[PDB]
Amino acid sequence: SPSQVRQNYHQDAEAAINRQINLELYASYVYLSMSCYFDRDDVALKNFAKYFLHQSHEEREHAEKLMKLQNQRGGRIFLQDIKKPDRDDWESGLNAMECALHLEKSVNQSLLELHKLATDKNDPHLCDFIETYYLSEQVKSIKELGDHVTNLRKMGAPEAGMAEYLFDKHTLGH
Amino acid sequence: SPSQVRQNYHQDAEAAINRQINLELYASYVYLSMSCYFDRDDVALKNFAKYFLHQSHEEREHAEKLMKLQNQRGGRIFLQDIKKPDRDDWESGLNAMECALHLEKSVNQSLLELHKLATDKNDPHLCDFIETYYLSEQVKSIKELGDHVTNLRKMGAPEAGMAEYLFDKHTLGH
Amino acid sequence: SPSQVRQNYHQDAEAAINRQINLELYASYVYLSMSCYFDRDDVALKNFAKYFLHQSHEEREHAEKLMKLQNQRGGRIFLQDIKKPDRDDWESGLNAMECALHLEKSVNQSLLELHKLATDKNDPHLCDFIETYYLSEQVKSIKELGDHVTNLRKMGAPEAGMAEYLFDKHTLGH
Amino acid sequence: SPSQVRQNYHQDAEAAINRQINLELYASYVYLSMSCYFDRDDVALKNFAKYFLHQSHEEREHAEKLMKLQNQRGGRIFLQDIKKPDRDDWESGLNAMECALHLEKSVNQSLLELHKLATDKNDPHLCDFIETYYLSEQVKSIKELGDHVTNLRKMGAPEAGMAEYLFDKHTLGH
Amino acid sequence: SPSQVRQNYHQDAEAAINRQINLELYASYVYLSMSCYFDRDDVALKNFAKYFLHQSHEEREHAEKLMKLQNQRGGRIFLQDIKKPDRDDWESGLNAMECALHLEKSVNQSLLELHKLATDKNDPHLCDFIETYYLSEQVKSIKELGDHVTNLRKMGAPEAGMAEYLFDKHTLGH
Amino acid sequence: SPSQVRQNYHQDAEAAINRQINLELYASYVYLSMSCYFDRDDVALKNFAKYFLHQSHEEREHAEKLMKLQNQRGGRIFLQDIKKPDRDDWESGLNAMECALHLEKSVNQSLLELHKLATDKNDPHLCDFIETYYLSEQVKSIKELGDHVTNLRKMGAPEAGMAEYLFDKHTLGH
Ligand SMILES: [Fe+3]
Ligand SMILES: [Fe+3]
Ligand SMILES: [Fe+3]
Ligand SMILES: [K+]
Ligand SMILES: [K+]
Ligand SMILES: [K+]
Ligand SMILES: [K+]
Ligand SMILES: [K+]
Ligand SMILES: [K+]
Ligand SMILES: [Mg+2]
Ligand SMILES: [Mg+2]
Ligand SMILES: [Mg+2]
Ligand SMILES: [Mg+2]
Ligand SMILES: [Mg+2]
Ligand SMILES: [Mg+2]
Ligand SMILES: [Mg+2]
Ligand SMILES: [Mg+2]
Ligand SMILES: [Mg+2]
Repeated sequence: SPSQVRQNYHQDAEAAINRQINLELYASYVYLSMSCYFDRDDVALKNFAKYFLHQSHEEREHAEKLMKLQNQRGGRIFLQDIKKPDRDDWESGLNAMECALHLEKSVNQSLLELHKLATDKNDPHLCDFIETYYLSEQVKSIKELGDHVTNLRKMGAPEAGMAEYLFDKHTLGH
Repeated sequence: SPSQVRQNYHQDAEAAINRQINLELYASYVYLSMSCYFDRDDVALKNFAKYFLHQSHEEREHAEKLMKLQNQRGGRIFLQDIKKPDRDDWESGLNAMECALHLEKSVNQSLLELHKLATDKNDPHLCDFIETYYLSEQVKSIKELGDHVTNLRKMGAPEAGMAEYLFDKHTLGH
Repeated sequence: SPSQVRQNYHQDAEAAINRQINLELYASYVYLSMSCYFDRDDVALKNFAKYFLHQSHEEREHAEKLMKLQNQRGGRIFLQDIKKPDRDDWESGLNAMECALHLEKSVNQSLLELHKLATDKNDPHLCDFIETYYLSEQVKSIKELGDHVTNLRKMGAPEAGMAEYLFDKHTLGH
Repeated sequence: SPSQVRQNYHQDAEAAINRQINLELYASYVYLSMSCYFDRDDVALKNFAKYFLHQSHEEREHAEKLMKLQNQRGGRIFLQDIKKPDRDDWESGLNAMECALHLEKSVNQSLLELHKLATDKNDPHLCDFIETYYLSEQVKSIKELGDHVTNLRKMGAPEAGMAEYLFDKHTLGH
Repeated sequence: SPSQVRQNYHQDAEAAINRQINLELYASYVYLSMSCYFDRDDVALKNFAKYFLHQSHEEREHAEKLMKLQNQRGGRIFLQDIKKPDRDDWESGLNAMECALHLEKSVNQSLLELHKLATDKNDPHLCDFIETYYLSEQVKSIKELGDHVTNLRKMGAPEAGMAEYLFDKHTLGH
Repeated sequence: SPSQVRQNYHQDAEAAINRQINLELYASYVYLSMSCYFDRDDVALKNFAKYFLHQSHEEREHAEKLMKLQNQRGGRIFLQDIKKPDRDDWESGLNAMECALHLEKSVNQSLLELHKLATDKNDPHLCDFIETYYLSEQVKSIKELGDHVTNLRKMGAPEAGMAEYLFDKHTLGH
């Protein structure tokens, strides 16, 4: 008994969209963990915390947009557990940026697999949705994170004590 | 003797674009018929008539955009008869919404076949045009019509006399 | 079983109004064909295309006003096929203007026959509607088209290459 | 090795705050599931979906405020899995409101246990935080949900088809 | 040793992007040559010169956007010589427009080959970038140039002395 | 067959102006290469990239002003290949600034030779043009680049990791 709006929407695509929803929610949760780490009194990097809180909210928005797509196409959303992040302690601004880069590249790889599936199922609307709202955003975010990692490494983080402080002020405070 | 601007524009794509122009014009004409049905003194649902008149004008705009694409790519527009709609009497707001949903899904299926043809002919500009201006609009319209059908059915239309009146006021009057 | 609003509205007038609706829709379609002809890369007269697109939209508005009259008087709208225009290629700005003049005079003749019928059936409201909204507009349009034809002919169109270019800039660009 | 800011902050309170963070995140996730249910084409109650999306965002904000408290007091945030909601299909607006009322009363009971623990540990700052930011908000939300449930039941939901439609327009659309 | 941001970016695509950068820079240089030709005291067509200077700056912007893409994806930009244009003397406004049309169609063919390569390498981000920022712009520019060529030819350029003067005033001066 | 506007404009000066046009275009291309180097994810100095992009655009403007002079005096512009820059990798902000200083001093030496030629040919208009639009600008740019080199060296660039980061923020970010 398919939805009255469903058209050219393969069941495999519906399942993959549900998986991507869970992945975006997990990414939001990871970014939230990082943000709270930098709010610690013994870390105390306010702009790192703000940066990762903003990333967390953006990932949640991505998840919600995918749910809207799922309903728009007549798919049915099936939520799963949002697993806790791998770490409680992210150990430095540089390490958190590197972990964020790894996470964003994993999310991008998932979106590329999703696009490959949509191409295989001849779903141009789903392909276009992924390209328009996800792929370019992912490439921009990956480039920005790589830039941050490069600058933190060059400045001497985490060993150079002033590196993360000044990067927090100059790059993330503006 | 091809057009001086023609490049990577297959004759099959040109023909399919002409067919799609006729289909959009036909859809506009169907929506016009519906709008006039709800303007009848014995139907008298002003916001249904306004909704379908707006849909008719939008379909005409879609047709004109396709003609602009045809000229932009060096194709030649060949117009055909615009067939009269299948019905003169659309019998209820719920029935007209259901017929509109059927029509929009048929138009979407035609656009998906058109996109498949453009992909087969390796015409990325035509593919991108269809995705950007037609596919997402079609999915949005299909979802909106499905929502209207669901609400009208739940409210008890057409048997429940106040259903279409109140839906006209609350959903289509805002 | 006549409409509850029907009064002094002869069946012959209702049928003639339906025929006039089809004629106005056909005129709109002819003007659309002309507009698209002047959008061709090998014709490329933007203001001719704009002029005829505006005429097409005006004719559609005339058709819709007639449908509103049909419902207002308790008549029932019966749509027919909108026949494709006689030509795909309109061959020049002067030729398109001459064809438009011929079309507008045919539409005017139909409206005059309609007014004669309304007078014969003693339908003063229908007579007044035709006079107020259609007859003066038709005479103005016929005079404007005749003026355009005269100017294009005097300038040397279509043989004089700059004639249609300069007429497009000066008369239709302002 | 306690935090340099830690003062009068019992380990039991820290653990209970972590549990409350997980509960608020779970509540946000439940509300998100409800919001997406009402976005379905076969449910199509836009203002119910908006109401529950707003509730989801508010619960996330509550979770984040608790994390800020945890860091402010020198506690350490330990995140856990966010369990998926008990249902995918919430079956009606009335049922979703009743489930939301049950959820909010469970969250309130958890906050009351948390306040009892803070009183037992003589932590007036934590007590005041719970009272100021959580208890009154919970009582207001519980009262609002009870009001919605009462009105939906009186209107005849879900059996009365127009009940949830009109409640969506009048109570949740303003 | 790939870039830390590189993902799903084939070496062939990187090389093709470098080639496209050189092609856009070359196109900018050709347009600059044309602009300077129309600034000559013995040609003296100011709006032709302005048109081609604007085209030159636009092509440079296209090149810079491609370089930004190359860095964003982790590719490495390798610049090559920018070859001088084929002509110093462009001989007339009509001839320059025809040469510009030929150049733009060659650039479009290169972008279509680039899109084919990206499709073959399953690089949806690169495909979408080409479609979004290059393909539609190319089709629009080709259509505009074809229109200019048609109008100049019809007006009698270059033999008709007033043709290019009046086209410079009316089409390129507005 | 000299130009109708040509007066007191030696052929040697015309040739030297053509050479200077090529040199300015080459300088613009070198600055573009530098700008793109600092946009790399593994360099990631945004304000260095902005500084050199601005320099590239300024050099292009200088080239265009020279072409305007060439036409104004009745000379004929003859474009040549724009050679690729000597390096793809500029290795550091300090090294790029030093290379830019070397380039600007070479351009200044060329302009001084050009002024010497114009003085020898008794061309006061060309002399005044070089003095007014080129010589003072060159001295200002050379002084600014020398200042940047001095500051980067004193700060410890490139060995001191924070040197180029902070110089990018403080000197080039304001
Ligand atoms: Fe500083
Ligand atoms: Fe009501
Ligand atoms: Fe004129
Ligand atoms: K730590
Ligand atoms: K009926
Ligand atoms: K023709
Ligand atoms: K249900
Ligand atoms: K010449
Ligand atoms: K390097
Ligand atoms: Mg995301
Ligand atoms: Mg696309
Ligand atoms: Mg349409
Ligand atoms: Mg008319
Ligand atoms: Mg709460
Ligand atoms: Mg108190
Ligand atoms: Mg270009
Ligand atoms: Mg210079
Ligand atoms: Mg002087």
